Amino acid sequence: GPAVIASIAYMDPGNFATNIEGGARYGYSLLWVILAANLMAMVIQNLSANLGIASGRNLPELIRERWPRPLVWFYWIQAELVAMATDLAEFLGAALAIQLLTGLPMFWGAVVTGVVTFWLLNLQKRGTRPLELAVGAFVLMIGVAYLVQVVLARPDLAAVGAGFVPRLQGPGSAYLAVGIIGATVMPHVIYLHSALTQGRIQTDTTEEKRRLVRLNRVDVIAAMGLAGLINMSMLAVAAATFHGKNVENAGDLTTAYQTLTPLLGPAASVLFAVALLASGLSSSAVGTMAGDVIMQGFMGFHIPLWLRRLITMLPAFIVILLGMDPSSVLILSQVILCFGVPFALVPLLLFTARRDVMGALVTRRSFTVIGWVIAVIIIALNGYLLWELLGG
Ligand SMILES: CCCCCCCC/C=C/CCCCCCCC(=O)OC[C@H](O)CO
Ligand SMILES: CCCCCCCC/C=C\CCCCCCCC(=O)OC[C@H](O)CO
Ligand SMILES: CCCCCCCC/C=C\CCCCCCCC(=O)OC[C@H](O)CO
Ligand SMILES: CCCCCCCC/C=C\CCCCCCCC(=O)OC[C@H](O)CO
Ligand SMILES: CCCCCCCC/C=C\CCCCCCCC(=O)OC[C@H](O)CO
Ligand SMILES: [Cl-]
Ligand code: NA
Repeated sequence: GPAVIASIAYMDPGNFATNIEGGARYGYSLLWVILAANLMAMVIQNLSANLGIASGRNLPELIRERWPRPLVWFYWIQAELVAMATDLAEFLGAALAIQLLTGLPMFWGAVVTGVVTFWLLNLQKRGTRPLELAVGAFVLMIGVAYLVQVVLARPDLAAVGAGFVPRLQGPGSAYLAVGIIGATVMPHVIYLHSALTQGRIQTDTTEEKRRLVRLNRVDVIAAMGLAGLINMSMLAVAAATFHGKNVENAGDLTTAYQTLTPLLGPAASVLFAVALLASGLSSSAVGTMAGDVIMQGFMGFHIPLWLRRLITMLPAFIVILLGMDPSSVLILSQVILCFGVPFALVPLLLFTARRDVMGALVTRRSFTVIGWVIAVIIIALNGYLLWELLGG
């Protein structure tokens, strides 16, 4: 199931942190970012899936086989830094949820998260299917809980409507908008989606290829449509809960359960932390898997899976020992992810426009143009953020 295993990446602790902080701090004014980032991810992941189906190779493999050696090395290094920033929010997200449930310190929440992840990687595919369905049950129901709560919260509809008009509000709004974009336009999934779809054809025919393109387009847009509604609901619920009210630590993930207290009652604290834990544990295991596939595609070899798991844990323990706020680091990691998006888009936009790669499945010129517009917008947002964080 290519869409379902990677689907948890669109509901990782990074999405929780950016949705809650965005609503509590900036009200409904960033709803247009979630809508834009979700629409971009529809185009981008469609192209990524169409690359694996049409060519039979994933994006890192094609970069390795077609581009000069130093450019490939640069692309592996930046994708490796994307994998670490992706794992930091997910690993620390599960570690934070351990604290919300047991009260353990973050260091001990990370140790438990460390033991579970190490134990989770050794398991086979048949033993993880009950766990993958279980985490899907927790996260989906919490998502549906926000879809229902956004109605019951009675949000100010004048503010909700104005939030869909693209507007920024200070240098801090650009920082969180970039974090929202990276939390939905995830570069590691841009490389991963082309590998999930490679090797799903039956008789190598163009007719079988177009069919998998049609079927994937239906599944991606439907799943992205659901995740987008959940993300906007969670931000809108967080806005109706905390924005304007003078609540201490409003937007932090330790108090995010209060968004569902009128609906779930005293159970809201546990049901949010369990969903945050299942979100962080599964997406961290998926990312470690994806990080292995991406390295094998770029370099033709990999490091042992236990070594990759151990390396990506170090920035999580260091952040804990520095006393940094976990919700802050979750947001920052999503910001770093959004900076690796243009690097992923450039080969994706070039390869899906070539006939010697796609065959009869060359992307229509209009969507290639839409793809380059998306790349330019994200480059400019990353340039406006970098500029405002330096000076002026
Ligand atoms: C369904 C999930 C969609 C999520 C998309 C992003 C959030 C924007 C949606 C707002 C709908 C809220 C409707 C709640 C009712 C509107 C309030 C109203 O019209 O008056 C009711 C009155 O206050 C009672 O007495
Ligand atoms: C085809 C798949 C669906 C798209 C995938 C994402 C999932 C749903 C996203 C948004 C729902 C519609 C929200 C669009 C914004 C409606 C509010 C609006 O535009 O009117 C407000 C007015 O303009 C203020 O002045
Ligand atoms: C002035 C501020 C910027 C101005 C506005 C942004 C324009 C620059 C952004 C992208 C360039 C478009 C890249 C065009 C490269 C595609 C053409 C091409 O070479 O075809 C691809 C083929 O598939 C490969 O072999
Ligand atoms: C800036 C926000 C932009 C929002 C824009 C929303 C419209 C995108 C809707 C569906 C994705 C369409 C799929 C992307 C293009 C793939 C279809 C295609 O061209 O496929 C050709 C070939 O026949 C097969 O490989
Ligand atoms: C949701 C989209 C909002 C729409 C406004 C956003 C602006 C995006 C830029 C271009 C749109 C795509 C149109 C690209 C037209 C030039 C490329 C093209 O398609 O030329 C081939 C054509 O078939 C020869 O007849
Ligand atoms: Cl307001
Ligand atoms: Na926190």
